[PDB]
Amino acid sequence: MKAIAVKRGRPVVIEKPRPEPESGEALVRTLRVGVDGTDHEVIAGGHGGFPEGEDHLVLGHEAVGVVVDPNDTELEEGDIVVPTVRRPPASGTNEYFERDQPDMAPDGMYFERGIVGAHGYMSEFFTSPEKYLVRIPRSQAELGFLIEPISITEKALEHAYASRSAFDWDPSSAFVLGNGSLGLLTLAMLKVDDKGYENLYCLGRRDRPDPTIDIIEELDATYVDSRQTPVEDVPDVYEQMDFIYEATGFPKHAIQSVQALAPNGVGALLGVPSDWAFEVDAGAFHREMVLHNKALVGSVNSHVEHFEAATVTFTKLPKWFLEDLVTGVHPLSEFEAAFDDDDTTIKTAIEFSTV
Amino acid sequence: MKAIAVKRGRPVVIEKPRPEPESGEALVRTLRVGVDGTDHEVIAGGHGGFPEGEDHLVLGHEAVGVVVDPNDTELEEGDIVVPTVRRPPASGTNEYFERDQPDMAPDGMYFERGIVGAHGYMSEFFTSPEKYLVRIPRSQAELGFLIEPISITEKALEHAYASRSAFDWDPSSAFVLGNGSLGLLTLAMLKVDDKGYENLYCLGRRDRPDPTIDIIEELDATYVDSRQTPVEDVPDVYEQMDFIYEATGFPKHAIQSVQALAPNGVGALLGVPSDWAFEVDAGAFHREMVLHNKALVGSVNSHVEHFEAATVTFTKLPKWFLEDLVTGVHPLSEFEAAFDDDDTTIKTAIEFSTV
Ligand SMILES: NC(=O)c1ccc[n+]([C@@H]2O[C@H](COP(=O)([O-])OP(=O)(O)OC[C@H]3O[C@@H](n4cnc5c(N)ncnc54)[C@H](OP(=O)(O)O)[C@@H]3O)[C@@H](O)[C@H]2O)c1
Ligand SMILES: NC(=O)c1ccc[n+]([C@@H]2O[C@H](COP(=O)([O-])OP(=O)(O)OC[C@H]3O[C@@H](n4cnc5c(N)ncnc54)[C@H](OP(=O)(O)O)[C@@H]3O)[C@@H](O)[C@H]2O)c1
Repeated sequence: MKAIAVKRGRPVVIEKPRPEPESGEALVRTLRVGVDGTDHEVIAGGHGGFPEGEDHLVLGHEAVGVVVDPNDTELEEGDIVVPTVRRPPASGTNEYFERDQPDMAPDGMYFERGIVGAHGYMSEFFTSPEKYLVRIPRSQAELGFLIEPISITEKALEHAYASRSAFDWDPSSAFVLGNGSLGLLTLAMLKVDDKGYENLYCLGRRDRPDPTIDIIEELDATYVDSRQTPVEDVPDVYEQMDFIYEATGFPKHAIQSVQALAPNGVGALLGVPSDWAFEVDAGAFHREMVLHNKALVGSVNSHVEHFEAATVTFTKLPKWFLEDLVTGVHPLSEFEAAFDDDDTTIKTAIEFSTV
Repeated sequence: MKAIAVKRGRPVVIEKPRPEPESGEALVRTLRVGVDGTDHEVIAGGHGGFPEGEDHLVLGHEAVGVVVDPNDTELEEGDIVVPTVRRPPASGTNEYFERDQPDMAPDGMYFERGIVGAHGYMSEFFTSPEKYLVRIPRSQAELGFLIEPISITEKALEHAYASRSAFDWDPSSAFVLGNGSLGLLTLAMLKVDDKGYENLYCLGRRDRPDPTIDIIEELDATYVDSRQTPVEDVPDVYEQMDFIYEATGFPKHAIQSVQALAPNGVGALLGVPSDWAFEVDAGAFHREMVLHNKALVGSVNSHVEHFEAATVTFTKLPKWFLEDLVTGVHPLSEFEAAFDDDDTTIKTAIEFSTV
C-alpha cells in the first residue's frame, strides 16, 4: 500500500505492506485525512517524534475511513469510523489508558499517531483497536476528518465550563484568539453552543480582503485585528469577555487574556508555544485572577466521548461554513497540493478512496 | 458604645451610638474579633476603603457574637452567630446579591465591612440582616472568629476541585505557599480533606527556631524554605504537586506554581499583590498549562454555604493546632497588643465580651 510520509532528513510517497489486524482490532480503508499544523511542523524539522527504529513517519492524525475487516470486533463491514489519536506507549498500558482517560496522560506516557512515536493515518489502510474507533453517521463521511478537531474543542469546553460550575455562571460574550482552522471551527461551535453567547469576537492579524475575515463576519462575529487592538486593550474598545479560547500559540495571549476576561470568566488555552521570556506585569495578572474569581484552564487532545459529542455539533454547523472552511480536498495523485499553505488556504485534506 | 477604628490621618478607641436593628436585622453583642493582614493594611495607609462621608473606619471582618435582640427575624436571643463580610453597595442591591452570590460580585458592586466602604465589627454591638448571620455551635464561640478565614478556604477548594471535575482526579500531594494564618489554617484543613492527601508541604522563609515551622512539622508536613528552594525547583527536590494553594501575595509564585504542579493539577490563588512586572518565561508557562491539562483558579471572599461547611471542618481540626495557632486573645482594655506583629505572633483576636 501507499502512504505519505517524511523520511529522516518534504512529504513523499512511500510503499509498505498492508497491515493485518491483531485480535481486538479492525482493518480500516482510509477515505480522507486532514492536513494540520503539526503535519507542517514535521515536514519542517520536527523529526523527533519518529517511531523508534524507524527511518520515516507516516503523517496525519485527522482521519475518517470505512471498516473493511471487522475481524473479531463488534464493528460491521462498511461502518464509517474516525480513529482517536493516542495509543499506549512502547512500555505498555498505564493508568490513563486503563481508566479510559488517555487524553489526560502526561508527556512520555503515550504516543500520538502521526505526531509522536507512532505512524499516522495517511496510508491506504490502517488498523486500530475497536475501543479507539468511533462510528459516525455515514453522511458525515465526506468531512469526517473534521470530527477530530471538533473533538479538541468539545473537551476544552467541557473542562472550562466545569471550572465555572460551583456558581451560577451565565456568559454573554466569547472571544476566540486565532483565525486558523481550530479557531474558526471553534467560533462556529460557540455560535451554536447551549450557553447562548450573544456577542462573538475573533482575533487575527490579516489585511482585507481575506477569506478568514469573511468567515468571521458571515458568522456574525466581530473581527479584531491584533495589530490595531492588543488583547489587553479589547475591553476598552469592545467589552470584557466572559469566555476566551486561545488558539494562537502566542504566549503573550495566555497572559493578556486575564486582563480581557470579564469578572468570573474563564480562559481555555489550547496553543502550544516554545520557550520565550519577556517582561510581564505578574502582579496585575495575579491580582485580577484573584479579586475577580477568574480561571485559566489548559486542554490537549480528546477522547471518545468528545468525538461522539462532535458528531452532534457537526450537524448544527452552517453548511455554507463547512464549504468555506475546507479550501481543498486533493486526490492522492495530487497530494503535494494539500501541503501548500498561504493566507487563502484554510483547511485541506487528502482523499485516498471514496464511498 | 466603644469601637476600635482608624481615623483619617494607628488604631484608637472611639465612642459611638449603639446601632438599632432595622426590619430584617438583628442586634448582636460582639464577643471576639480576629485581627488580620487587611486590618494592618488599613492601620498602614490603606485609608481609601473609608465609608463615604465618614472620617473613620471601624476595623475587623472576622467576628463572632451573640444575638441580643432578634427583632423581627427568625433568630433567637442567645444564638451564637458569625457575620458574612459583603454587603450591597450604596447604590443598592444587584444581581450578585439578588441571586445570593455576593462573593462573586466584581469590584465596585459591594462593600466589605471592616475593609471597604463600610464599618467593621470591632465595636461592642453591631447589626446585620438575618440572611448574613450564620448560626454556629455554641461551643465554637471562643474561636468563632476563625470561621470566616476557614470560609475563605472552603470556597477556594470548592472552585479548584470543580475545575478538575470533568475527569477522574485523585491527588496525593498538596503544597501550601505561605506560613501566615490563612496558609497554616489551610494546611490543617488539607490534612483532614476528603481527597486524602498523603504528602503535605508548606512554603515559608523563616529561620529556626520559629513557631510557624513547628506547627508545620507537627502537622506532619514538610517545611520548604523558599530561600533554599524556589517554587519552580520543588519538583526536583521533593515532587510535583497535585494541588497548590497560594497564600503569599507574591506574584512570582502565581507564575511559578505552574512548573511545580503535577500533570492535571490545579493551583488556587488567594494572594492579593500590587502591580509588579518582571521577566517571565511565558512560553514555558503557556505550554505546561496546555500539554499537561493544568488549571489556575482565583478565589476571593466566601458566602453562607462556606461558613456552614467551615463549622464541620472546625470540629475535625486538631485541638493542639487551634491552641498553637491563636497566639493571643486580648481584652478590649489591652486591645493595642492585638496589633503588634512579629515572627512569633500568628493569630490574635480582641475580646469585647464573654458568654
Ligand atoms: N492542545 C491541543 O490539543 C491542540 C490541538 C490542535 C492545535 N493546537 C494548537 O492550537 C494553535 C492553533 O492551531 P491551528 O490548527 O488553528 O493553527 P494555525 O493554523 O497556526 O493557526 C493559528 C492562527 O493564529 C494566528 N495568529 C498567531 N499569532 C497571532 C497574533 N499575534 N495575532 C493574531 N493572530 C495570530 C495565525 O495568523 P497568521 O496566519 O496571520 O500568522 C493563524 O491564523 C497552535 O498553537 C496549535 O499548536 C492545540
Ligand atoms: N482572596 C481572599 O479572599 C483572601 C482572604 C484573606 C487573605 N488573602 C491574602 O492571602 C495572603 C496571605 O494572608 P495571611 O492572612 O495568611 O497573610 P500574611 O499573614 O501576610 O502571611 C503571608 C505569609 O507568606 C509569607 N511569604 C511572603 N512572601 C514569601 C516568600 N517569597 N517566600 C516564603 N514565604 C513568603 C510571609 O512570610 P514572612 O512573614 O516571613 O514575610 C507570611 O508568613 C495575603 O496576600 C492576603 O492579602 C486573600
